[PDB]
Amino acid sequence: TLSFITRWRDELPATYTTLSPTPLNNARLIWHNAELANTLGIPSSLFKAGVWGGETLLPGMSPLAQVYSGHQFGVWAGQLGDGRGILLGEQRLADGTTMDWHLKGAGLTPYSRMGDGRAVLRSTIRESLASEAMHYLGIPTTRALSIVTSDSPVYRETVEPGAMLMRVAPSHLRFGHFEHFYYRREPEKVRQLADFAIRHYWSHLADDEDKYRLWFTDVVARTASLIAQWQTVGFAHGVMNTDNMSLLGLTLDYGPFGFLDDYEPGFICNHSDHQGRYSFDNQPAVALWNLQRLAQTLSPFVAVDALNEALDSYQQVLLTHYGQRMRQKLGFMTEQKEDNALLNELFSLMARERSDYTRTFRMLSLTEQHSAADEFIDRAAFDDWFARYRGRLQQDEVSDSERQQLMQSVNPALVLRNWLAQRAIEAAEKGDMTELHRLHEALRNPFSDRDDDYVSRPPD
Ligand SMILES: Nc1ncnc2c1ncn2[C@@H]1O[C@H](COP(=O)(O)O)[C@@H](O)[C@H]1O
Ligand SMILES: [Mg+2]
Ligand SMILES: [Mg+2]
Repeated sequence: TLSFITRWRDELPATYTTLSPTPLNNARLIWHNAELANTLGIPSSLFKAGVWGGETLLPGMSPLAQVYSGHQFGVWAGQLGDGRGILLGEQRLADGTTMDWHLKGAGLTPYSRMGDGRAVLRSTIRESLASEAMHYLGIPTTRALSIVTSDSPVYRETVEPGAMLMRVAPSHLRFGHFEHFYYRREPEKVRQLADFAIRHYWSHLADDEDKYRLWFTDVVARTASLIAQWQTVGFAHGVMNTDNMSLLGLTLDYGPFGFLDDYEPGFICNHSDHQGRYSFDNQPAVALWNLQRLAQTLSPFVAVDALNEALDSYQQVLLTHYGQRMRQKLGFMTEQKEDNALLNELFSLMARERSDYTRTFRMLSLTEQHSAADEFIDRAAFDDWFARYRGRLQQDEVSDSERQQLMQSVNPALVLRNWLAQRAIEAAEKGDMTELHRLHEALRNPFSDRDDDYVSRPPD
């Protein structure tokens, strides 16, 4: 009843190795995304480890591990690849889409290098939670379909349970795919990848008419738009290597990510990021550097000037998405020239007071235009800003009522803070999945107001 195709396998030879998953010991399904499975047409009976732990294949699957390369922390790292995941197959849906089924943690691969080919329970739970949270925030992302755990030992800093995440995504094409064949001096493979991407994901681009220029221009636009969205909700990726940049502009590879709590422009959650290369505030600059590295691979067949003209549009596109989203976050229904100084004043104020990001904007969503109605060390400086802020809201013509309603639709009540995920991971390891299911449910309504500790500070 499910339709899989062998598109990547048939059309992109020599980009992969065919292999099957390596099952874990006593693997069992612990969580599956019931909403997504209905969207995908998956029979519910399939969840009663099977395919979710790589122990069986569904008809039409032809599993393979893709090769790719990357710049890691700004330095060429050579060949990477699907070192601990398997593309099981590509599913065609009724709307004409294809969805990759990628099993993360499926075992050793020719691209595992010196790693064990496994994932652990805590990292797969964090990835599932964050990817689902990002989707309900309206931010392009890979999706999480299932998690299996096992009694198989996997060693990181402690001994942990081996686990697998079934990831689904429209594509796993990364900037690092193009780099891989460019620095192998195989410029025709690079063009083949670009042609494959345009044929399946940009099919309105009529063949040859400025094909690659308009395509790359749009690739720049989607990555600028993704970063703008991260910035407004306080998402720090942590590992923006070129092999983790989705060509389509989806959030990809959830490792040492972090949703901002205290507002900290130079916030770093990657423990190995010594220089803060992937600090929250460098994400705009880093994404542009990643696009420049992609632009280098395309120069064999795209005029180097049209490449730089696409790269020059990055800042305006990022600024437009960012500015429009923040103005909704600030309740600015029109556009006054007081708006930039007002925001810059708030952020510099928020950074000196270490205000909680999500809470600051959610509380600001209760603002009444004519009312001046204590989380700051310098209340005098807030009332001064809050007054000049409120005077600008008066110009907006619009009511108190549904200015607050617009703000509550763009300022989340709940985000996935590190301590919420950790609580679900702890209970999960003890064999209690209630907190993991509870947290998943809450994250499907990030803009609803809450009674419980899902909107609170980390206890500390
Ligand atoms: N436990 C593991 N075993 C084998 N390969 C891994 C493991 N963890 C990560 N890798 C691979 O190492 C690379 C790290 O990429 P990054 O996400 O940029 O840090 C990717 O190619 C991964 O597939
Ligand atoms: Mg990765
Ligand atoms: Mg990773």
